[PDB]
Parts: sequence; C-alpha cells; structure tokens
Amino acid sequence: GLTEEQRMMIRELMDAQMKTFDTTFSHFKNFRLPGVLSREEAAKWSQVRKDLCSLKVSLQLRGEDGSVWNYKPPADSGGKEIFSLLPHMADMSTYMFKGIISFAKVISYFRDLPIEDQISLLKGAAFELCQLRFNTVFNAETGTWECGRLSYCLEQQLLLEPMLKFHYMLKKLQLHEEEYVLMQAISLFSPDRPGVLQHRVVDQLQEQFAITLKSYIECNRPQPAHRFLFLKIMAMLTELRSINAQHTQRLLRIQDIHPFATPLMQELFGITSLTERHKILHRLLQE
Repeated sequence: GLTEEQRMMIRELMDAQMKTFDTTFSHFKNFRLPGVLSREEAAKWSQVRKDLCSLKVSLQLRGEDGSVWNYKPPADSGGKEIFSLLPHMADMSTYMFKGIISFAKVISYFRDLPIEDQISLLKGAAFELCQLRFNTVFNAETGTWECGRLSYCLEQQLLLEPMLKFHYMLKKLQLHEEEYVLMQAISLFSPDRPGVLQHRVVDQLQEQFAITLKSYIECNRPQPAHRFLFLKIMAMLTELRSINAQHTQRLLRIQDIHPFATPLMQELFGITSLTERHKILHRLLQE
C-alpha cells in the first residue's frame, strides 16, 4: 500500500490538476484563427519548411448550434502560407502554459522553492507538461486531439515524427489520471534544468514523486502484467525531454524568420536578473 504521505502527495497533485486543467477547453476563448487570406536566408527557410511539415493538422470548430467549421491548411507553395496556423497555435500554447503555471503554483513542494527555481523549472518543463496534458485528449484511433469544441486532426510515416510517436506510445500505456499527474510532477521537478540552484532539494522531491508513482503502480495494478510499467513511463519521460529540446530548436528557427511567439512564450523559450528577464512568469507566480 501507499504511505499516508504518498497518498497525500497524490491528493495534492490531483487537486492541482482538477483546479487548473480545463479538460473541455471551455475557457479557451478569443483565440486567433487562420484568415480568409538569400543564400543563408534560403537555407533558414528550407529548414523551417521541414520543421512545419511534420506536425500538420486540420482544425475543426464545433458550434453550440450544431454547426461545424473545418479548416484544411494550404499545401507548401512559395512560402508564407505555411505559417497560417501559427497565431492560433501560439494562443492555444499560451493558454495551456498558463494552466501549467497555475498547476505548479498550487503545489506546496513547488511553492516552497525560491522564486528563481520556480521560474527555471517551469521554463524547462512547460512544453513537457503541456504535451502530457494533450495526451489525455489524444484519440489514437482518429489521430485527433479532442479539445472541447476544437479538434486538431493529423493531416507508419507519422510514427517517424518523434512527437507523434510519443503520443501514440504514451496513449497505448492506458495510464490512470493519477499516473499522468505523477508524470507531470516528475517532469516538473527535474533537478537538471538549466539555471536550477537548489539541485539537491529538487532531485529529492523528484525521487519522492518517482517512488510514489512506482508504489502506486505496484499497489494498484495487477502483478506481473505491469511489472515494467514504471520503467516504460520513465523511458517516455526521457524521450519527452529529448522531444522538448528538439521542439525548442524548431520554435527558435521559426521565430527567427517569422515571429509569432506570445510575450509569455518569449519568456518561456528565451526570446527577447532571472526574475527581470521573466517578468510575466514572475507576476504569474506571484499572484
């Protein structure tokens, strides 16, 4: 069984997730939508075109009245059209990042850290926590992320893209809500994020969440069958960390030639003292 402490750790994470994860995206509003519309630089563009190809989705918006708007992105032609969904995706990402910041803030263990460590951990884990939450709304039979009234439908070859293969593989583990949130806590309290100062304290907090998850699995899942479920989860978190680094690099390349990041995204991703370089994040953690 779980110790009283492990049970309480899970309760706090579950309370934090229930208060800050808008699972139906009911409060995601006022977002932008695609509208009715040289040697070195050429290289930059070429790498970017590749960057965008992989994650191509159509967008579906279901109205209250029963109507449906569907958006099929353009094929890659000359150029600029390839960025048509960027403003929308920047709004969705920003909305998800705010929910991830709120999550962390409700956690005692996280609040007890020095503000600059709170900042450093959130910058290092934001994308990872967003992907873990998006996996819960991922429909693997249709290749769709079902976000309330919004849906993003992917447009063997897919498995080639590390982010898609991650969603398929994680979904197949059929995790419990508790296991997802513990995964979120482990990613969040990663002692090795750039700029972390209380490395030892974070490292120990991470080990506690990892032990709680290992014990949750031993106690709540049928024996032999789920013998290596904890290790498969840890492998998925290692892979997610690699996808996060690949993502940041892709984001920076795109931003370089076609700015689209929101102010909060700029802070999270390093786009243009640690509290002075992250005033928005600081204010969000301060309130």
